[PDB]
This record gives sequence, C-alpha cells and structure tokens, in this order.
Amino acid sequence: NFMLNQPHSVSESPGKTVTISCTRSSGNIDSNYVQWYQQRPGSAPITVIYEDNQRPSGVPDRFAGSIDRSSNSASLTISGLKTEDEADYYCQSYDARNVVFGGGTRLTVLGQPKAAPSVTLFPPSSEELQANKATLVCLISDFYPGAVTVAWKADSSPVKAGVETTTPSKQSNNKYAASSYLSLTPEQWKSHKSYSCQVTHEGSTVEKTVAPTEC
Amino acid sequence: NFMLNQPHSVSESPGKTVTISCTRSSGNIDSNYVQWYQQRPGSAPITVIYEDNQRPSGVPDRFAGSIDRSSNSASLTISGLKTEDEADYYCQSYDARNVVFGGGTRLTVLGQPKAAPSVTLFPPSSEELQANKATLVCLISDFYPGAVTVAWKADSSPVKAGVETTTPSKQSNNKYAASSYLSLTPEQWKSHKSYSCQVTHEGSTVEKTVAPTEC
Ligand SMILES: CCN(CC)c1ccc2c(C)c(CCN3C(=O)N[C@@]4(CCN(C(=O)c5c[nH]cn5)C4)C3=O)c(=O)oc2c1
Repeated sequence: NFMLNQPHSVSESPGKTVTISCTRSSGNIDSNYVQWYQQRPGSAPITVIYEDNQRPSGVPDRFAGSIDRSSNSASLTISGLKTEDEADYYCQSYDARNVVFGGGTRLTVLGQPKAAPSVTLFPPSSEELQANKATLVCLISDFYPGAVTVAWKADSSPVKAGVETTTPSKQSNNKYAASSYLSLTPEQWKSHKSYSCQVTHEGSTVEKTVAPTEC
Repeated sequence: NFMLNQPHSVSESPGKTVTISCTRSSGNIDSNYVQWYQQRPGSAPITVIYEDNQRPSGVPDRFAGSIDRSSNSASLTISGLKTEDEADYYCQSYDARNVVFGGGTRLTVLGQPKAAPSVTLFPPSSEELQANKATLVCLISDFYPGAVTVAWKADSSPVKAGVETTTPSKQSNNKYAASSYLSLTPEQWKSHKSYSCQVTHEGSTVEKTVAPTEC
C-alpha cells in the first residue's frame, strides 16, 4: 500500500514548459507502470501517457512522460503550453491489490486572450406559440474570460422578471458558452414591437433585437 | 477493440440500492477483468472494484461488483446509498494492450424531487442567416437531477460535428438549465428536410424537430 503525491496546482504562460511530479510514498516508482490522465471541467478524463512514457493516438507529442528513480517520482512535462492544456492532471499506478491515483494537479494557463462573445437571439417558434408558451433564447458563445452580464428589453423598457442566465461553461474551442432565456406568455410577446438581449463582456455591450413576424 | 456502454445517469434516495451496468459491445465480458472507479465532483478518482468484484481495503462492502455473461455486462451495486456516493462511476477492461473505459454514469443521491426537462428547439434566426450562419439551439430547463445527454439528427442520421452542450447550472428555481447548439451553414440547414434534438433524462428521451420555411 502506497500513495502518489502530486502538486495541488501549477501555473504557466502559453509556449512555456511545465512539469508535474508524482512521488510514490512507499515502494519503488519503477516497480509498476505510471499513467497520466487529463480532465477538462465537465468532461471525462483522457489518457495522455501510459506505460510511463507512451502516448495513445491523438495525444500531441508536447506531452512527455518520464521516471526519476533517484527522487522515486514520475513526471508529466508539457512543452509549448497551449490554452487547451488548462485542466486537472492525475498520475496513476498499480499496487497488485489496487489501482491508485494521485490527488491531481490543477494546471492554469495564464494570459489567455480576450475573446468577445458571438450573440444570437432566437424568437419563440410558431410550434411553441401553438402550445401557449413563448420563450426567447440569447445564445452567447466563443467568449473569454467566462463572465457576462445580460439585460433584456421589452420595446425600450427594462424586463425585470422571467430572465434566467446559465453559468458560463468552457466548450471544445476552450472559450465559454451560456444562454439567457426569457419566459413570456404569447400575449406579452405579441403585445410589444420587439424584445432585445444586451450582453456585456469586459465593458463592451452587444445588443440583438427580434420582433413578432407576420406571413 | 470494443466499447463499454454505461447509462449516462442513475439516481436514488439515501438508504436505497442502485445498480450501474457496463455492456461490452464485442468480445466476452469474462475474457478480461473489469475495474470500477468513483470520481466525486472536484475530487481525484478512486478504485472501488478491481478484478470484477474485489474491494480495495477501505472500500465498504456497500459496493459490490458482478459479471452477467448472459447480457455480456458488468454491474456496480451500491446499497445503503449515502450522499457522499454522489459521483461519476466508470467501468474499465481491456483486450491485450487496448485499455477500454466506459463513458461514465452520474449517480445522483436525490436532494429534491425529480423534474423532467422542458425542451424548446429553435430554428435559425433570420439575422444570423444573413451572416452565413444557421445555428440551431435546444434549450433544456427546469430539470433535476442536473444530468442530461443530448443527441442531434440531420433527418434520420446522427450528427457528430458542430454539437456543443453547456454544463447544466442551477437556476433561481433550484432546477438545472443547459443549451445544446448545432453550428450549421445555411446550405447544410436547407440541404435537409428536418433536424431533431433528443434529450435523455432519468429513464426518458424527449425529441423535438425543426424544418426550414420563410416567415
Ligand atoms: C475516472 C476513471 N478514469 C481514470 C482517469 C477514466 C475514466 C474514463 C476515461 C475515458 C472515457 C477515456 C477516453 C476513451 N479511451 C478509452 O476508453 N481508452 C483510451 C484509448 C487507449 N487508452 C489507453 O489508455 C491505452 C491503450 N493501450 C494502453 N493504454 C485510453 C481512450 O482514450 C480515457 O482515456 O481515460 C479515462 C479514464
């Protein structure tokens, strides 16, 4: 029985090299294979190293596994650091009576560039209106950092009720996405000339407007 | 190689028994050992079962591994459910050097009543069409537990490319919301008769369809 000790957290800027150590508490690091897993928030882990230093297909060659018997440790070295590398990393080995994991290392990539959101506003569908409901959705994607504020307008007037905005989550392009949705009656929707969603990100506001459409 | 297919989510109340299955797509489940890993949100993985049914020391006998050759499946059974059992559970096996992980099952220990999601599917906005974009958005609101899986269809064909789903977040009504969006070209969107959003939650799959037109 042994533990694998990892740093709690490491931070580095893009294009730099970072090293994550994994020290075996008891027994020799080289008595069993060390694996490394990467996990992005809200995703399942992916293997980036097995058998100490082997990369599965799809893993970039920027990921290098090594063993240092003299410090009884394994290391994951990431060269040419990219923002997609921001994640939790877990080392793992074998006891014969167990698969044991490190406590994990949070890798922060500093100085990721600002990215203004794409904002798309969807009016209620004919189908939804037929079911006596009216929802607007303001889709907000491709933004960094992951903080927006949203204000809604009925004509020019502030909407103060029926608004929800999801907590931004990092998507596969490593920029944030969220939706703000406004629940209306069909009568409220048809009573105004338009509704607007105003998304503020890092001091800049993007406004979209939709209106009831005749045929 | 093969896949290990787990249900996306399971739930129960404290003190109850829940089973998580793991079906091997090809080859015999008993040809190779099955392991089970627990990952509590914001924690490192831990092994709860190795070699089909062995418990590492420290793992309570509330956790039980089994093999069903009949269904070519493994199962984890957790009895006496406690709130600390809320976690993602992964099964894992191999054929020679190919290591295969299951997709993971979210186990929720119910803190509040179950709630089926409202699903609203939006066709592309006129404005975005004139920016050469045809994003579809599937809003998913008012659900508990906070675990959903979304699958998209172009006519009758599963879509893979261009799907993004946000991590479910708890809104002001203490229920979860998320959005799945499919980033289409206007030509992709018009080249099909319909697209469909399939949302799976707590033993049910709801479906919504949208189609092109002018109005
Ligand atoms: C919490 C438990 N846990 C331990 C960290 C997980 C959980 C799920 C996963 C999942 C889902 C994947 C992704 C899918 N996938 C596999 O099922 N197998 C590989 C392909 C081959 N591989 C190997 O490790 C491998 C192949 N020859 C030797 N080793 C990982 C893979 O990418 C993965 O790679 O690693 C996982 C690890």
